[PDB]
Amino acid sequence: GKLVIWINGDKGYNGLAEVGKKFEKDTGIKVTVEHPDKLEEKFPQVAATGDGPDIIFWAHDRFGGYAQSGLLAEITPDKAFQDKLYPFTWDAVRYNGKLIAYPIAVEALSLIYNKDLLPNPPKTWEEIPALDKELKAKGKSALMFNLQEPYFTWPLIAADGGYAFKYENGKYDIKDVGVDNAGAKAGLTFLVDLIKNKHMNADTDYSIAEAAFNKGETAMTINGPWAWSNIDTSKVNYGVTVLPTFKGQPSKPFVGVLSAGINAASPNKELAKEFLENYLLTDEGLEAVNKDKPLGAVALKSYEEELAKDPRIAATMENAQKGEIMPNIPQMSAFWYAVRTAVINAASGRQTVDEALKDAQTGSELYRQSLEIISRYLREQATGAADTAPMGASGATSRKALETLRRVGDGVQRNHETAFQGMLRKLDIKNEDDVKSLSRVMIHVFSDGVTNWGRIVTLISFGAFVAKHLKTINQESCIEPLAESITDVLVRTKRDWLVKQRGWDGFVEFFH
Ligand SMILES: OC[C@H]1O[C@H](O[C@H]2[C@H](O)[C@@H](O)[C@@H](O)O[C@@H]2CO)[C@H](O)[C@@H](O)[C@@H]1O
Repeated sequence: GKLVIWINGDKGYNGLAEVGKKFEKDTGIKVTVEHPDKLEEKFPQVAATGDGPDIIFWAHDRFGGYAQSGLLAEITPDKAFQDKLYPFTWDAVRYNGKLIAYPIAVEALSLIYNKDLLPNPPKTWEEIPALDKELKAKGKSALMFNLQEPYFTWPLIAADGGYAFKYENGKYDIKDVGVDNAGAKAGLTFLVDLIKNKHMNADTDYSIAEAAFNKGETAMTINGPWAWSNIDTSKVNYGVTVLPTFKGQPSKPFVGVLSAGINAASPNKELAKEFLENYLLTDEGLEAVNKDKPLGAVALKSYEEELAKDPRIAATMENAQKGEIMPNIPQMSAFWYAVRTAVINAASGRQTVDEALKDAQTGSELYRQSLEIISRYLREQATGAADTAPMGASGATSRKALETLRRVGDGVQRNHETAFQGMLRKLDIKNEDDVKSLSRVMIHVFSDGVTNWGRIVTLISFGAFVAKHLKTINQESCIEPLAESITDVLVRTKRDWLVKQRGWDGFVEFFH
């Protein structure tokens, strides 16, 4: 047995390695803390084939997409163990009724300022530009933060009223997507104004900013608790405080809760359980990681009660209280691409903020209408009857793509019925992981091949043959998770092709 733990390079990995070394001394078992590049991207590729780490570490927002793929194993955390962590932290790691990952710590962006340069932090975002005038006079910069990640810019975009998905009575509504509304256009406009008014360069990354503030070159930065240790080490006189206001209202950061999930493919499930509950999630386990790089408002009540007495944590918690817990819906991986692209094209000057935000909002519309078209076809091909409920935006286009899918998709199923049958029988998809396995196989078979409407219809028709065969054994709960993945490989990995082919209109045009 062994334990391979993947965790982001910005988190305390040497501290976690000390926790695994402490576990190593009591079990023999080697714990290996690797911190790979583009972790949120690499984990899904490897763990789909069943080649990942035993324990994965990321903010909860990506775990809901991992669970739909079946890249995660369900955790069995005893009734007594759950009472040791905060109820809201367990809620962040709950997907479709099931706890999929372990809550570690609540993370939220706070404003970090140098007390020597600024005796006080500015109450508003609108007073940061004129501060730069008086700070440049002394050879300095007023504010520098990561402009590459939309996580760092979201609190300004969300302050006046921008949002990912609205929380309609215990659920997210993918029809109500506010990345285009006036509050987002106003927030992002102020950021673009700072680059137009030379107050900020539209190329500052995590390292540029961490160097600048910690060297004493910039007056304030934006960051999470993980960055505290490097400021502490730089000996800079700093204060962590509430984020400034935009247009009178607070900056609402997206609030992530660092989670610890176990690969479903992994053969060290019970080993990861003892490691996570009995070793890591204890005051001494979290104090070891926290000593390397601060976690934030930790899930563990025992250690959080102590940690609460730190005004840096109180600022973090007040900022978390003024922001929102990020959704864990599968669309989130795709949502972030759309939004990173928008923040990067607005700052880079490649686009107007109305355009950059539109192509981003449009990206969610392609995801919604696509999940609607695909799932409708697939569900009606198992029941044998149409759904009569409305579809919203681009309704007549989605209506025609369905009557186009029924004609062309049933032609593919008919003309290739002999072949589809052999493929479905040569797989023995009996249980849910076997079905989710297929989801990934067709996802990568289509992708590692040419992108055209022919192959799209083929991939969807096979999905409808599968939806018919799922129904046969009553475990037809995988139809929508299958329909949402075919949407993902399409609007996520082939976004540009679909947009170049005039969306679903080009498909209805294609076959006539
Ligand atoms: O910026 C988009 C990005 O935001 C979040 O990632 C944060 C993460 O939560 C922090 O712990 C830290 O690692 O910084 C990241 C931003 O660089 C989402 O979790 C992530 O999925 C998303 O792509």
